[PDB]
Amino acid sequence: SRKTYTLTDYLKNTYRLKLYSLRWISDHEYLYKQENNILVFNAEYGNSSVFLENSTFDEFGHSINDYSISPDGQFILLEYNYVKQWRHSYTASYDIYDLNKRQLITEERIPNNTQWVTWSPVGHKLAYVWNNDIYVKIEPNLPSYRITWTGKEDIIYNGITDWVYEEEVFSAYSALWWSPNGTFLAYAQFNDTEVPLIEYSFYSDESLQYPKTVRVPYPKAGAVNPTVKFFVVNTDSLSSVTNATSIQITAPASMLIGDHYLCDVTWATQERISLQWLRRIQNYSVMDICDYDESSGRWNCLVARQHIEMSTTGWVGRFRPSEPHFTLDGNSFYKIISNEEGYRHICYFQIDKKDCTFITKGTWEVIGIEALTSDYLYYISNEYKGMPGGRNLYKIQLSDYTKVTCLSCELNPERCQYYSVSFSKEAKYYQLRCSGPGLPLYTLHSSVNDKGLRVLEDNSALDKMLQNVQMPSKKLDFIILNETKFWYQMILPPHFDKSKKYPLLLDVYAGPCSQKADTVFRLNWATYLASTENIIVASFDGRGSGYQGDKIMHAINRRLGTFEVEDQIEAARQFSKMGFVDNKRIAIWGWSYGGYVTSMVLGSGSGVFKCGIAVAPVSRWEYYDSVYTERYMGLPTPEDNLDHYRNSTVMSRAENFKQVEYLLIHGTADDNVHFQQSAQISKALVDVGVDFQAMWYTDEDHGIASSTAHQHIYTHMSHFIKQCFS
Amino acid sequence: SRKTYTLTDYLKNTYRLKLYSLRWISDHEYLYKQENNILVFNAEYGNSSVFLENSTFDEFGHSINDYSISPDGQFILLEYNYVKQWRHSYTASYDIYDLNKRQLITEERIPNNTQWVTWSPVGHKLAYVWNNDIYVKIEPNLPSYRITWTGKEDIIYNGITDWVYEEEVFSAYSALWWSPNGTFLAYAQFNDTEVPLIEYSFYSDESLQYPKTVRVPYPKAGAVNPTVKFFVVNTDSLSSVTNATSIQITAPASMLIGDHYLCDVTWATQERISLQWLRRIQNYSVMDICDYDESSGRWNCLVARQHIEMSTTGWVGRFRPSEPHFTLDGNSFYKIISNEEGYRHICYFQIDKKDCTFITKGTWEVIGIEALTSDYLYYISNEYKGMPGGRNLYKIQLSDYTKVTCLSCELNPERCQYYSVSFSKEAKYYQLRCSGPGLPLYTLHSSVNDKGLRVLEDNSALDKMLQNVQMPSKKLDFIILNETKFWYQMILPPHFDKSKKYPLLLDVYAGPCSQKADTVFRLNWATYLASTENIIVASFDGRGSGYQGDKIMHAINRRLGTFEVEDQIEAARQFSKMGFVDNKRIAIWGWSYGGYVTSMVLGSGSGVFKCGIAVAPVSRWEYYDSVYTERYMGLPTPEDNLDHYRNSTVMSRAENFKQVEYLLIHGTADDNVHFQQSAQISKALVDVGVDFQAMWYTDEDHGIASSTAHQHIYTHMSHFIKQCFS
Ligand SMILES: *C(N)[C@@H]1CCCN1C(=O)[C@@H]1CC[C@H](COc2ccc(C(=O)O)cc2C(C)(C)C)N1
Repeated sequence: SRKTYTLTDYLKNTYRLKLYSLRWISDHEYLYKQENNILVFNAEYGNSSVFLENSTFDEFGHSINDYSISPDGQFILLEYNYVKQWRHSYTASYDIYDLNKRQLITEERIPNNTQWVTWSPVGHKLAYVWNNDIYVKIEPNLPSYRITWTGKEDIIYNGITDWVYEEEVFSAYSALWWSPNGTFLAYAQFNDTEVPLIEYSFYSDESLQYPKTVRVPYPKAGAVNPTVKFFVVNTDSLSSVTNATSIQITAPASMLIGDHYLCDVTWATQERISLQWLRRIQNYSVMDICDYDESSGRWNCLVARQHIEMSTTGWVGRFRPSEPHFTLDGNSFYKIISNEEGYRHICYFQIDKKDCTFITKGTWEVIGIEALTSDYLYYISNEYKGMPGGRNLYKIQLSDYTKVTCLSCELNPERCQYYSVSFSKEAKYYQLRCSGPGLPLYTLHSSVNDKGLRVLEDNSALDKMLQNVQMPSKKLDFIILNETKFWYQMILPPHFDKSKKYPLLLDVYAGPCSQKADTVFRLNWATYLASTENIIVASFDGRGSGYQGDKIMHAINRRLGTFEVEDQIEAARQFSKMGFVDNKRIAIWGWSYGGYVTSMVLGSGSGVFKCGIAVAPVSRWEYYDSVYTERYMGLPTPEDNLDHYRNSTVMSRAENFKQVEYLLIHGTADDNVHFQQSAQISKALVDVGVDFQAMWYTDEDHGIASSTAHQHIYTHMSHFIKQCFS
Repeated sequence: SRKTYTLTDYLKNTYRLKLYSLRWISDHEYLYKQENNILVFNAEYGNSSVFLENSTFDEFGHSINDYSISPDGQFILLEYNYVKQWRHSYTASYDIYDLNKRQLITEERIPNNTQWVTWSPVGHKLAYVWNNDIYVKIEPNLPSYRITWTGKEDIIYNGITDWVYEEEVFSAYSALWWSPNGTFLAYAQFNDTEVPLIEYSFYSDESLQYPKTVRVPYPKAGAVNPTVKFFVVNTDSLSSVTNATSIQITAPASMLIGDHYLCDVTWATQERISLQWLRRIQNYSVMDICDYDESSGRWNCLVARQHIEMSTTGWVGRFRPSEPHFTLDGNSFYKIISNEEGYRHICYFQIDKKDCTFITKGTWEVIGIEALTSDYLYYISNEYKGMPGGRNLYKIQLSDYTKVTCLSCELNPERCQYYSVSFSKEAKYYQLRCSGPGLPLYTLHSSVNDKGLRVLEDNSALDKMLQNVQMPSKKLDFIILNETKFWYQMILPPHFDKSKKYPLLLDVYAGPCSQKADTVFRLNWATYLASTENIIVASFDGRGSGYQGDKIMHAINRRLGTFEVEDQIEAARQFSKMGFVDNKRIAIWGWSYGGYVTSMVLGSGSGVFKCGIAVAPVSRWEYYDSVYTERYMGLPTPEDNLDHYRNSTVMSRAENFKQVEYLLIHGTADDNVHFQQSAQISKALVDVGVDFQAMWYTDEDHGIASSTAHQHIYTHMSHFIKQCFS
């Protein structure tokens, strides 16, 4: 009877998930965007009022892609002429609209091609980066004060991250941090002078006669890394007749002895800032807590307030050392660190005490600290039901660590096992966001008694829609391997009949600290495969996976391309013996790290898989960036880990591809996993006489996300899967 | 019964064609190489003697890939450390071995990375190019005289051609011409200073961490072209204390007025040299005949000895103006030029007479002038049987143009209809080389009475081998289109049964002045398709084809991508109505220009073809080099031919690919047809939502000729054809 979730439904997004993206502007109100206008809501009662009409900018002349209201409510930042760069970076044009006089500020406007803009935390001050230099605007209509003068494209970055810092550490283009009340503006400076450049052709539109060459400072494993410097400027000291003086915060000496990185910056108070550094060998990290010296104007980082965080089993943090959450006075803070038992939990520190006290414990982990009041600490964890793939909001009484309360567990057990949260300014209210296993559910609550105020969005519309279609179900469970249990998931075709034998597709990523087996509800390609082609799509989290402790996560330390791929093969081997799996039709595919694993698997010689697809795969670790690779592989030198760097390439397994059908895909403008990686794979396959299918995507990057390329790759991959199974 | 010509037989070359490559060292003897040693033969009797034993260089230390014996027989040039560059260019190392003293010359040796070396025509002088500069060596063991000092990589080329001159005009790296007795050394100089650079990535071996960027001066259609200068130096005036003086030969004034090219250089006598120039608009060409002035030391080119050659229907020459063949005294010459009727024939000129006299005529063409004696002129033509695809050696009495004799026609009518020839120094003897329709046959003759002396090679070995295999046959014939008849050929499966219906593959090239329909015997991929897969492989020569007069060849003037592709579609349409052709299984494929035509055809919307394969295709003429493109397309400017340049792209036809199965293939290091061309095609296909198969070959160039890549592409293409037909 009736329809199924088709490929076209996925590519054309016929069944959409409704969201409820709000933005707290205070401890009592939040702004709520809409395709037309922006409304302001009162958390307590729910009543609203238009903040600015959808018509205020009808004849602005440009297509605005984003707004940013100053903390004052007095101004609105208008963003247009958006030009995407990397995963987070982009340039655009900006105009400021005065809400008090309802006029568009025309004087001393923010230059075009601005790399980054941000209001101060409280008033309406502005800090932005242009041509790699920092500028501060005390008043929207007043001239800008140039803070830095050393900016130089591809060389010196002031206030913005270079390629690797953007992608691997801060996950942001921004490299500036305003102090709590906006008095100080802290920023980092990156020097890429000796960083090697990755070069690749960009064809551009047909009209371009000669292909251009794109080059970007990109440090590959073991190469020269960018250096970093940190500064803090007092925005209340700007003149216009004198150049602003930036106080530098150097060291630590234990870091200066060699290559290192700035990995975190968090203000503690109006005059206290914490900085976290990491050695190139991401084994050891140091936290500095620097206080402003009223009489010297300098920033002192008292050794005594330095906290060392290191690891003997691997690297520090999931992807980097976690951030600290200070108490109002800044004399103490909480932060997630690995247990003595290897599990990440919240540890309570005294800025001057060397040993911290854990306040949570157990065979589970704290995903993140969400909010801190003088009374309670709110955090997300996968403790409930001992399910590593579930997430719940908990709160712990700071005066009695024995009193912990789960705020999300029982709201709707059936429908919700995965939550994210958004607290208001003073944590007076919070919005819970349930993303599965059922349809996304957004609700509002008040912290005084954790009372449920109301449902903001329940996706009732989509719900009525999906009951007219034969949707697939999701099975979350585990299998045991050497005493240890590992979770997996399966998107089961509708009317799943354990009697019948289904072809199985193994959806894999499996990079360090990853999780592909969870309770999240998704509408993707896998949905179509199960619903329309009656294909079972499975995912498994083996050695290397995260949120299950360092014993599992650090198992692939200095040894990438080993256990995580073995466990993948093993999981599929067990699946093929389940009764409803046609072991003669088992495939595997992945993207980026998932492309690497997929290739390593297909070239393992296990014969377990018939065909596989690798999209933008890593082929050899010496080709990927230093910050990521080295974190798990160390340095590619003979004295260090060169041997394993060379033992874990995809091309060395070239010969074994004779037994499988392989589809290799890659964007030619991939700035992240360079086309080079797939170029070497295809060449190793040719040199060995192995036939395979290939597809390049001209000018597409790592996401192969343009509207047309996206539909084309999934369409192309569907034909390949259908053919390999039918 | 028994085997067939398999794909593996083609890729592994199990059935080899024997050759007989000889080299005339005089009018009576020729050298004959062998995998081991070199022998010297006496043409008159056939007796031989070893010239140099296969052991003379056992402990040389290097792998010699080629030898060159000086005209004296006194020295041997040894070539090793061969590093290929473009289609003709390459660098290598050289050593000279003295045959008189049987020693290896160790003093003043030729530098490594030498770009070009050549003995003088008579003695043992040497001229070579290193680091783009010319050097002359009067004696093998004496210091070299540097002739030029302006050489500069990618900028100034002395004695060697730049990229476009190598590929499009001289079909050689060499740009130096010794005078008949070695007294003068003429050379060209190319300046690429403002020539744009094509840039592309070269991945190299896996060990390379960062992909390198190759850039080469390459003028695309309409771009800035390289400039050229011509010089002549007297090698008998070299000192060692003074810099050699090179006399320049400039003009013509009718050429200097704008962009032009040097397209031919031919010495007439010891002191007379002829030069041919061509305007950027390859409509008009001028020939200069310059005499050495004994008392001025200069070279005078007397306007009166200038011969203009232009065309009103198209460009000049088949690919460039033909070369002249002077009479012993140099006061007259013969050269192939287009008729009043449009057919190319030999015209007799008086260096001082404005009008030449044709000595051959008819609805056929002279392919080339092979030899000239004071008595006879020997030439190759396709006159015999009125077959444009056949070739025969003829000789015409210079005293009675009415007396022409075919020297090859009746030697073996059945087996031989395609001949090439090689005369000795004074044309006392000639070697005929039959390449089809039967197995290659090499024979020797004496010019006195054109008597057949003996068979040098008859491929008797391969003959016995091929009778144990089910080989295909070749049908050469024609079809009529608008009064005019056009020839085609078909490789018919063994035991061809006109009753049965066979799938047909259209092998196409069809660039201007091409011929894919001939009587040549070939052992290639097409042989396998017909023998093993029972596929008919056809080729058709329509408008644009050569050797049939300018009315057919110039039909696509300034209009590439029109009639040559239309006729291709039309030829296939007629084939599909022949009775033994399954019109439901007709494919088309080609390489380079053939890739362009194949794409244009598949995107025509004719629906005649089910699938097609394009290898390294041109996609839009603005992306190809100027010298070639402009010769047929003019300049891509609005005032000229920009409109047709834009109407003849493959991407504009993108939408029509929905009806066909397309396989796109290209080498990423193609320096000739840049990967860019296929990158734009694939992108235009993605933007329109058309699915297709693709395959890139990392680091392979236009030939995709490495041992592994070659076998891989044909293997990959075979799977595609088999699937499209079965
Ligand atoms: C493919 N997946 C390639 C090949 C292995 C490493 N690859 C990466 O892309 C790595 C993995 C981690 C990092 C990307 O990190 C992020 C991207 C996006 C966000 C986000 O919040 O949107 C966050 C991250 C972090 C927090 C750094 C994991 N580069």
